[PDB]
Amino acid sequence: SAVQQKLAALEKSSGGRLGVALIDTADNTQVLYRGDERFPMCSTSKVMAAAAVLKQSETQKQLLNQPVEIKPADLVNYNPIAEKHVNGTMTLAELSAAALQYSDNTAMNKLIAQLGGPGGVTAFARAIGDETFRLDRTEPTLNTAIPGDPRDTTTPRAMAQTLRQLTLGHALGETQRAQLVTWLKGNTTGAASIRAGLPTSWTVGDKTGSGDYGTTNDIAVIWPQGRAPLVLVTYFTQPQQNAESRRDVLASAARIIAEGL
Repeated sequence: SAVQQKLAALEKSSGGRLGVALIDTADNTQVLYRGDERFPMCSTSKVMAAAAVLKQSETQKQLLNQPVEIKPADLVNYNPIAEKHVNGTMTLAELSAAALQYSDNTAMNKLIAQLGGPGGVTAFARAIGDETFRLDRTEPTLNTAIPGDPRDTTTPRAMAQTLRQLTLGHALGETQRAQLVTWLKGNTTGAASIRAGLPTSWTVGDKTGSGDYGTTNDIAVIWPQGRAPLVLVTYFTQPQQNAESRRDVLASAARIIAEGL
């Protein structure tokens, strides 16, 4: 296909390895590039942890209001929001918003702890039918992105199907799904990634991720006007441990996808 040829050309120009999955909810058609290869998720995994806590809140109806203590020992490498509340508390809702909209790593670790460890996040993926996702570590070591290492990876196809189920499907209850959508639409870290390759008119909710080996990721739900929504996953990683991030590759992949509508 023409889109597959342009994505291959983009990958060749970039020097790395690119993975893309698009789901068009209009006809349930899919476009895949390296769709079944594993990529390190980095912070895109935060969506699964937040969704797992939302699922718990279907039965524990005030869970999201539960205060959680932030102590100095809890702070890791990147904690833009949690730092503002050290020696105080944040609710699970506030921690979920911080993990999703600012990529706060302390917030992610608190969500992992609430779920009983990485195995609790992976279990939620299995419960909604994702047999590919695996979360093995906490922050910040889940971002090592070592070539060939299966820890903390998924495939573009699997993450696109899961993100569709969580945001447009019924894997979560109605209030929970609406909350997740609201959080994703309010992300602050995504301006230079998928969003930058799409019409300024389209509404996007996304979660970025970055890590070692120049790993640069973004997963998005896209609402074009007068048209069914799309789900787009773009993963990118590079051969040198110290490579720079390449958000422009993700923007270019989105632009190529959008050309073909």
